[PDB]
Amino acid sequence: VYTNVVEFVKFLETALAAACVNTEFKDLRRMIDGKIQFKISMPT
Amino acid sequence: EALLGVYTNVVEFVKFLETALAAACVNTEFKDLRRMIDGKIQFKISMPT
Repeated sequence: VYTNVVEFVKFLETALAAACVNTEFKDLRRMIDGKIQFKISMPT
Repeated sequence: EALLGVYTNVVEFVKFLETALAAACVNTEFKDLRRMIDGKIQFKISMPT
């Protein structure tokens, strides 16, 4: 009997992950929203 | 829901004296400049033949 096994992949061991900050969040089904409030001051 | 951060710009000031523009100028601190009316510089040019 001759079988194949497909090559498995990891997300964090690909060079795609320079474009993402990666924080594992344990219970995301308990979240409604999230927000980031920027406050840009401006010189004149 | 959640706050994930408060991210704020910081204005780093740029002094005129530490620009490289100021090599094109001569900078003197002058205390009372409202008192002055007029400045004046005199040149004397001799021309030999």
